[PDB]
Amino acid sequence: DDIIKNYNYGEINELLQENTWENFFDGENLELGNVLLTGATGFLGIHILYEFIKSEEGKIYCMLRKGKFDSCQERLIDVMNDYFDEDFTDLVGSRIIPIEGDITEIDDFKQLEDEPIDTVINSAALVKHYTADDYIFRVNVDGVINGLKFAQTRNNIKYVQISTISVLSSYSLNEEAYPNQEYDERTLYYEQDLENKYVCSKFLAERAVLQAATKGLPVKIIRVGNLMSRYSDGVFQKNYDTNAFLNNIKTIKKLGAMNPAMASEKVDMSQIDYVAKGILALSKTPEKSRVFHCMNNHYISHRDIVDALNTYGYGIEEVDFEEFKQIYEQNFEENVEIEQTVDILHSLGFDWPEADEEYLKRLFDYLNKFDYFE
Repeated sequence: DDIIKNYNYGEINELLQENTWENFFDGENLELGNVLLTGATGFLGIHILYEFIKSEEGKIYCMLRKGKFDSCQERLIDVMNDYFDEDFTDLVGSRIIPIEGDITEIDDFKQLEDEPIDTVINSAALVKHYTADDYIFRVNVDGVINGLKFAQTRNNIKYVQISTISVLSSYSLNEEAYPNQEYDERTLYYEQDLENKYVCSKFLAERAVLQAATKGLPVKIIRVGNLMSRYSDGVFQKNYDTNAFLNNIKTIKKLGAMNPAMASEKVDMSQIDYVAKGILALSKTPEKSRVFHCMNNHYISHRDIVDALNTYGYGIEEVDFEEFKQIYEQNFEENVEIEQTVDILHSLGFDWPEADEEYLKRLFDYLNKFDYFE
């Protein structure tokens, strides 16, 4: 908190104060043009890629490492095949340009100097809530700084950072210095809890991005939440077992029950295909529209989730604090406001589908092909 607190946020906050409905409604929109996509092999990135191809006209440059594969072109085609039935190889080389590189190497952007990019969408990130080393800050902060530096070699390149609602992490740890504190799309710093490495890293990427805006860079920060399976067909991420949220669902299923604090917990189910649609729509908003809370606003409860699980016959029951506390041993967020983004998204013809029972069954059906609940 040396690097965090020893920082004058006055300029940043003055920008954030332009991020109002009046300034969206009266502002002049931006065009996507050609996109440079980082993170194109991840769960969110590969769906941004899909939506771009399905509903925008430009090219999209995908920075990735060849890895074990022969060419980075072949790696990308393997990932798209893994996620979509459509074959997309015909577009590779014309609309999808694969690019060998890693956002932690500033030199890996130099090859893009002569290409016509208008927009950088940075969805590459290391999301590991517990890590014992500092490589998370290479990917999440330094990879952002490297992209911002690429964007600043020009005057016509937007930078769109994919951030996390979790930067609004807690009540203030200094209510005295932050009275009447709001938690919305005009908030970045209010001495919240930043002890967690992942949250601290995304916080420092946002601060870097908004700092670049004070120097003239057109930027957007899109805070996403609980990234869940596609709405169209319930397909989840290829590494299905790293998700803590669904892991707790799997514990409650194996324990056979949950206390009513668990049943009452409300969550967003931001369906990954709709997160991608939303990222591409908010990228066209006027320049003073800089920060967005892009998450399904129709929260559901764990009562709703287990209700859908119980259609499989798991008989998960809601016990009491005592009853539950016995079956185990045998083995602020409401304050966070997202209404301004919901309004902007609505005006752009975007409405979050409800995480209803039929969608939860689509989601659980896919998980069950991996015997996730067996």
